[PDB]
Amino acid sequence: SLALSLTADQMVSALLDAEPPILYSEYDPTREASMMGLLTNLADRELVHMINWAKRVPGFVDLTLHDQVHLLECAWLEILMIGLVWRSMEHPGKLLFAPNLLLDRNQGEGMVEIFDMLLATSSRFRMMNLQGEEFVCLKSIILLNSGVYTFSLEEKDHIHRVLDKITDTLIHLMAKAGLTLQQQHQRLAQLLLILSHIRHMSNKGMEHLYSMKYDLLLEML
Amino acid sequence: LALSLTADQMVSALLDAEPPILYSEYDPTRPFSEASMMGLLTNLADRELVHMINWAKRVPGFVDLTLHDQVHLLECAWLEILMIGLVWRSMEHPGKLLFAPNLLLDRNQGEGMVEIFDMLLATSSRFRMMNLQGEEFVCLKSIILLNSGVLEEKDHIHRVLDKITDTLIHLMAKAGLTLQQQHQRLAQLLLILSHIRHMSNKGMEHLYSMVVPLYDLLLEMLDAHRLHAP
Ligand SMILES: Oc1ccc(C(=C(Cl)Cl)c2ccc(O)cc2)cc1
Ligand SMILES: Oc1ccc(C(=C(Cl)Cl)c2ccc(O)cc2)cc1
Repeated sequence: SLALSLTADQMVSALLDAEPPILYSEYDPTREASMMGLLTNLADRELVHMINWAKRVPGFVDLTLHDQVHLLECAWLEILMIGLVWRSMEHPGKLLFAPNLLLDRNQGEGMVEIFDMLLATSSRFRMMNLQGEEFVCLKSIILLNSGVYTFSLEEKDHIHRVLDKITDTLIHLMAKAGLTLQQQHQRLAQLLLILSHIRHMSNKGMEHLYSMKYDLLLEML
Repeated sequence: LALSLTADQMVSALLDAEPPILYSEYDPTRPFSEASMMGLLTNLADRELVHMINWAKRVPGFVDLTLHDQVHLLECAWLEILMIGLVWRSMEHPGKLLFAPNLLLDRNQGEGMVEIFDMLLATSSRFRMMNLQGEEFVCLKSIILLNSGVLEEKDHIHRVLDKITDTLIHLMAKAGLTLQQQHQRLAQLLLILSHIRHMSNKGMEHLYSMVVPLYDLLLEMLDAHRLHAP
C-alpha cells in the first residue's frame, strides 16, 4: 500500500489523473418517462467510468473485493450527485447533467425537491470558490466513508488511515492557497458538512428511484 | 450576543443548555410487541422533543433566526438529534442501546428496526473507539441542528457554525493534540455526521410507513409570546 506514503501533491495528482470524462446525453431530437430515461441512461454510462475511477483512488484496491463492492454500492448516487453539482457550479439556477442536458428547476415528478437541494449545493460550492483539487478529495471521501459504518477489522483501519491522508491533503491545499490556520479548519469543516447534505440528497434520491422499477460491479473490480 | 463568544464560553453555554435524561413510561409490559415498543419509544421521543426545543433555543444563534427557519431546522434535525443522544448514552454499554436508564435494549430485542439498531450500535462503538468527549458531543449536536437545513441567515448560520468549529479545534488544542491530529479528529467527527443523517433518513422511513406532534409543539414553544408553553 504505497497509498499511505503518498504526499499531498501525489494524492492530488493521482486523483486529478483518475477523473472520469464528462459524458453527453444521448442525442435524438425526436422524443418525463422520456426525461427520466435520459437521466437513467446517462447514469448507467457514468457508472462504468465511476467503477474504474474508484480503482484508482489510492488505497481502494488494497481492500478486499467484498468491501470494494460494498463501498461503491453505498456511494454511487452520492458520487453521481457531487459530480453533477460540480458541473452546475458555473451555471446559477441550472443543473448540468450533461453539456447537452442543462435543466432549470422549471423543467424539474417527485424530482422537484431533489433539484432544489442539488441547486442549493451547487450555489454553496459556488460561493465557497470550491477548487477542482478539493472536489476530487471530497469525492474520494464519499467513496471511502460511504459504508464504513456497516460492511476484517483491519479493513476498517486502512480506510480510516487513507481518510486521514485525504484530510491532510485538503489542509495542505488550503495552506498553499495561503489560508490562515483558523481559515483552514473552518473551510475543512464547511466542506465536510456539505457531505451530510449530499448523503441526505442521495437517500431522498434513492427512495424516488424506488417509485419506479451489482453484477457489472464485481465484474470490473 | 452569540457571535461574540470565546471558545470557553461557547462550550459552557452548550453544557449548561443540555437537556435532561428521561425515563421511559413505566408500563413495563414485557415482552414487547411491535406496537408496544414503538408505542413506548414514541412516547419517550415525544417527551424528549419538548426538552429538545428548549435546548435549541439556548444554542447560540438559534433564536436569531426567523420563526420559519427555526421550525425548518428542527423539522430537519429532530430525529438526528435524538439519535446522537441515544448513541452518546449507549456508549459505555457495548451491544446495548440505552434509550433510557430503565429501557436498555440489545440487538436481540429489536422489526425493520434491526437494521437501524445495528447502525446505532456501530456509531456508538465508533464514539467509544475515538474516545468522544462530552465537550465535543455538545458541539456536534449543535452542528447537527444548524446544519440540518441551512436568505440572510444562511450566512448567520454559517458564522455560528464557524465559531463552533473554532471551539472544537480549541478543545483539541487544549487537550494537547498536535495540529495534524486536530485536523484529523475534526474530520473524523464531522464524517460521522453523514452516517447520522443516513440513520435518520432510514428511521424516518420506518416511521412514516406506519406519531410525534412536531409541528404543533414548535408552534406552542417557538412562540416568543408564550411564557409557559406547550
Ligand atoms: O450525473 C448524474 C446523473 C443522474 C442523476 C440522477 C438524479 Cl439527480 Cl435522481 C439520477 C441517477 C440515476 C437514475 O436512474 C436517474 C437519475 C444524478 C447525477
Ligand atoms: O432518544 C431516542 C428516542 C427514540 C428514538 C427512536 C428510534 Cl431509534 Cl426509531 C424513535 C423516535 C421517534 C419515534 O416515534 C419512535 C422511535 C431515538 C432516540
